[PDB]
Amino acid sequence: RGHKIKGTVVLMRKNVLDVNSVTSVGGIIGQGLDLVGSTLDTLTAFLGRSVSLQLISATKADANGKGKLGKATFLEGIITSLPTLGAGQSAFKINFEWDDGSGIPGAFYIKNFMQTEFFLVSLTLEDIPNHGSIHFVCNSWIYNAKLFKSDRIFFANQTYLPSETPAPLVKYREEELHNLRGDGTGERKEWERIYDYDVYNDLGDPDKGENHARPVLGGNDTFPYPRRGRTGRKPTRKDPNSESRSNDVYLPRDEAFGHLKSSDFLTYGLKSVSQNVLPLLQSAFDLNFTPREFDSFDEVHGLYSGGIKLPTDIISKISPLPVLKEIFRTDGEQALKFPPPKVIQVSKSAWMTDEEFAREMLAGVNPNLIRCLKDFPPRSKLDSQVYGDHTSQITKEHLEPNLEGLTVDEAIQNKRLFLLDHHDPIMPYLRRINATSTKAYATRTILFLKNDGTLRPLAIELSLPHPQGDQSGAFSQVFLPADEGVESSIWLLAKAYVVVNDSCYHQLVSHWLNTHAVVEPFIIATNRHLSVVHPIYKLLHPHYRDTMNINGLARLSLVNDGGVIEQTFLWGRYSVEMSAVVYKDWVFTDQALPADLIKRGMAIEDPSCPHGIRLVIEDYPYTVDGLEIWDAIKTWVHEYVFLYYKSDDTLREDPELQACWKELVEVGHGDKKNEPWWPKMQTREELVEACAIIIWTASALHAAVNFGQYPYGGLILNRPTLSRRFMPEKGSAEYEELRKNPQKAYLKTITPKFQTLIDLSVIEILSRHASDEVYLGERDNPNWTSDTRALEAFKRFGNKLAQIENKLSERNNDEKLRNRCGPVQMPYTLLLPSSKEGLTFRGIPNSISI
Ligand SMILES: [Fe+2]
Repeated sequence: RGHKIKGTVVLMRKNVLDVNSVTSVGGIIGQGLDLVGSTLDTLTAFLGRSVSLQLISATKADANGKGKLGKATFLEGIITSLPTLGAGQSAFKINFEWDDGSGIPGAFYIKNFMQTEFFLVSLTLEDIPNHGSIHFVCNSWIYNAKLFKSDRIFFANQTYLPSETPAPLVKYREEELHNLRGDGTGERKEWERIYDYDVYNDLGDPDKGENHARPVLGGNDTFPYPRRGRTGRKPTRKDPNSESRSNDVYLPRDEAFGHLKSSDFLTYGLKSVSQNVLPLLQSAFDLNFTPREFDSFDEVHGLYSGGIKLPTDIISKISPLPVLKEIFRTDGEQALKFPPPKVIQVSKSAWMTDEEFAREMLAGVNPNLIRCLKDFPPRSKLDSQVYGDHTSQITKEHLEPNLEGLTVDEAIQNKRLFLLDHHDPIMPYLRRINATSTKAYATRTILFLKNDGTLRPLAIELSLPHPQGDQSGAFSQVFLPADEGVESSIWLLAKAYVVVNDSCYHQLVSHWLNTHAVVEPFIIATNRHLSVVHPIYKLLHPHYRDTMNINGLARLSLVNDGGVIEQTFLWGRYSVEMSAVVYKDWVFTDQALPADLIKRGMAIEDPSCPHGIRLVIEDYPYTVDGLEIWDAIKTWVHEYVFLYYKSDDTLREDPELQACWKELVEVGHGDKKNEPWWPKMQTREELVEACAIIIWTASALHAAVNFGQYPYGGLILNRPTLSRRFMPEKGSAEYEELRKNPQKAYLKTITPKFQTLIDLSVIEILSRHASDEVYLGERDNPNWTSDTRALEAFKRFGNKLAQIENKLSERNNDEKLRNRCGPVQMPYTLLLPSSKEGLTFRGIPNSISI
């Protein structure tokens, strides 16, 4: 019998997801009469000769082997309500002529004949033979059909390895993969979905002047770098090897996510801080309605209570900015306020303590760098310059004080000495950096694990390049802890010089290089080579949400020439170059949490222990909490991979996975293509490991290093971003100023008031979860596969994360674990998987989304 297949299309109109139309001011969303489509009839526009869908048979082919096409059919009618219809979603009825000749639909083509694009959410088919409903999850913007050569195609729910693809769909699956790759030529346009690679030749503006030029990162041995998404803009006129600047940076269309709520448009907020808030605030300082300099610590604390008095000239141009109404507290006229950072909510002065300084290396914004000291004195990895065939100038006489009464040899034996080494990355650039307004040191800090389980800083080494040349080693000075008099003020400054090194390393390497930059080539390789239908595509896809968008924004506004990072952080104009130098030492398999802990000497392998490793510092909150989430991720990945691959041979035989990984190594991270540590993709265990590392990187690692930025460093005093003065010398006038007024001396050493305001405004956005964040584990978008085994496995994953959330909260109430809270009384909640919106100090998103 000839029968009609009943379809329901769910879509979302442009107006409901677009920044320009959704900006009134934003407060409630997910709500409304869950904007049921029908009401307010722009919906009738979709109902004529506007939108056509054409079914493609999965089980029946034409003469040349491609699935049989049905008749192009138009949207018939509006569905007013459905039990699962969401906020902003509109539903349409469409009935397809099909018969028992053309078999089971497995894909469809769609054509939009309207002027305006819409976001296609889903197709659902209610069918004909002994067959359940067929679901299609689309989540894609559909532009006008005249813009494309072949029609937009979408496949059903069914997950298929290349060998498992229904014969009539084989050519459709390969053709879309081809269309996603492009041909490597052309300027990319907004409506396109073309994924390809380019180097970082994107950040400078050499047409504006030679001092605005920035070196090309990647594709050479001096500055290797991961690739980023190809945009295809015309080169600069002055330099052929650099790409010209634009106010719009292309990314493949479905990588840019819209939002139902105005305040969830965070990249928009960030861009507005660069383009609108930064030049306008800079005008208050280039005048005098704001004094240029903080004069006291009380003046810093006033940012959070009464705020900073600005004229209403600037205030009335900054307060009605679309997304920024949430993050900028405004009393009325004479104040820009900032929310109190968690670090000072219980105690204003606890950050100054040695124990908080030390604790923040284990549970702070950059909890990833500390190493156990294996030999003494600490050595440098630098080349022919002679302090690197020499050592640190910290001596054994320096480390014998008050606490445990051990010798240095004993304390190394018993694994009680630890190092935070910031000597090598900055050293080669120090002479250049100190020729600007910045004055910095290369630092080392040695820490002792006390009997009470907490860490204590024992000595700080400050090093400068050269009395008489670089071949002459390091000029080093050593500073010891002190709690009274001028010597305590010196020690606080020594601590600030370390933290200034740490903040810059954190921003550029721990955060930017190790999450953002390193992940982007994996997104490109995945889309280029794995069909949407591939199991591993589905495993990885939630972990890529909005990453290319925030990275494109970073290229424009954050990491560009004269952008926020160069103006705010210690390394200045060398910031991104130096991160390429650090990338020379990046190894993919050491990003796995257990490998990292082992590599830094913070754990030893031990099968007697809960995660197979024994920690050397038991109360190391980042690492003990991280290991629960790492193990949950790796278990999920293993269960999932082993649903699909029957043997290692079926993995070796998979052409999509093999081409993905070959292009990842040879092109995406192509400056490291000959490194021997890359997984070969010859074994299911190597696939598990690679996939776990990408998901850990995108989710927990980025969250751990990102979401504590405002809570710890919203007080500039605790995490200063640059230094401007060398240490006061014993008989100068600066030492007397330190004696008479140490707060003023502290303040004129660290980040000035202007750059403090920029820093705070940026890290307040960076530390916020949007309302519509999708978190690790439980959360996905929809009906993403019809494989009930995968659904069950994913549910087990969600359940384990909820169990881990309870265990983690319980550790926060344990009084024996002092590193979890500190004198600052800030329970470590950074690795708690779930969160509400805002500046919470918690929540692990699936992806790098901000
Ligand atoms: Fe980020």
